[PDB]
Amino acid sequence: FMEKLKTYLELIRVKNCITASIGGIIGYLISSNFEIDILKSLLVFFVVFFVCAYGNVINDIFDIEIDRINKPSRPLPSGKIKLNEAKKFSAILLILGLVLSLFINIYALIIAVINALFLYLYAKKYKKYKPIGNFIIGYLTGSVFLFGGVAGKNVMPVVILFLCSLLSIWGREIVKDFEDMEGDKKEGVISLPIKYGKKSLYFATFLVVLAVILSPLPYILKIFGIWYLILIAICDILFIYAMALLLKEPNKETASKVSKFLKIIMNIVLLAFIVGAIKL
Ligand SMILES: CCCCCCCC/C=C/CCCCCCCCOC(=O)[C@H](O)CO
Ligand SMILES: CCCCCCCC/C=C\CCCCCCCCOC(=O)[C@H](O)CO
Ligand SMILES: CCCCCCCC/C=C\CCCCCCCCOC(=O)[C@H](O)CO
Ligand code: DMA
Ligand code: DMA
Ligand SMILES: [Mg+2]
Repeated sequence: FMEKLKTYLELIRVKNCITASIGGIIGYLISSNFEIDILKSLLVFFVVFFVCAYGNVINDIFDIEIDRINKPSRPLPSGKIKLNEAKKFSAILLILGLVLSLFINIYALIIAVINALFLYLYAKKYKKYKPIGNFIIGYLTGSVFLFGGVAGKNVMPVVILFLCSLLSIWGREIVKDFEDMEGDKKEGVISLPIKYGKKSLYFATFLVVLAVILSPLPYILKIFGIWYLILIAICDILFIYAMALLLKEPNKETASKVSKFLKIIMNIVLLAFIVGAIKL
């Protein structure tokens, strides 16, 4: 049972879940202004943990045949865990997450249910269909924060963080798809750069631009101060510059570089929200 527990932790991808759970705490810290309550923290950490665990397991169930070719070392294609054992496990992880979220509030259950439907549908069909998949990737990453946010007293700064993450991650996903265009085409993957070419990069720019318009709101609404405003300013200008370069040079090389830059900037924006939250 020492080896079996290691196999079940490999199936859920325990590192990815803890990463998502920390994201959920981050959101709760901002919302409560670091005035953290241990009982609410334990609910937030584990609801995100089990909803994330369910998603990773449901992903492996629908990918058992695909994984048999690419990376057969995974728990399901290697035969370490039976398909039925995985299906019963994902059901248990799901009930745990949903029942636990009832003890937070109505908003937490709504996010829990919406995440659960998106995770199942993404694993089932929207992983291959990027126009909807790119939205899902954006929404789910942002929802992690919003989940911790709805548990705290001031959700407004976490609402802006969720909206900005969704828009910028969705945009960056189309940018990644423009770089992976040649590979995706010879795999039966439908994406905006495959259907529209360079035109899609204007929609990726639009999503980044809309995120930039919403970014000074915690300052304007008198929630966050000067350090947020300065960190956001550098990042907003760098975002508009990054997309401007890609629109001027719409190639695989530039798309690859802009994709790396946007990930760094997104991490500084997260730091700016944490820094802004330190109001004590
Ligand atoms: C990351 C790069 C950006 C550069 C950082 C810019 C931040 C500037 C912040 C200004 C506020 C000053 C806080 C320091 C108070 C310490 C002296 C207070 O005196 C003391 O040490 C007392 O004994 C404490 O009780
Ligand atoms: C591989 C080393 C890991 C050891 C973990 C350290 C434990 C420290 C804290 C308490 C353990 C959790 C509570 C016990 C749950 C089930 C006990 C019921 O007992 C058992 O699980 C059976 O005795 C197993 O045969
Ligand atoms: C590859 C992506 C990495 C970029 C991320 C930028 C982080 C933005 C946050 C603020 C940095 C604080 C400024 C202090 C550095 C000194 C300026 C020295 O800098 C300058 O004046 C010239 O830029 C030097 O060439
Ligand atoms: C960030 C994101 C899009 C979450 C979906 O989880 P997944 O099951 O697709 O993730 P992974 O491929 O890491 O198992
Ligand atoms: C404001 C903002 C975009 C938040 C941070 O996102 P992240 O660090 O989770 O981004 P990713 O992991 O998708 O690069
Ligand atoms: Mg991502």
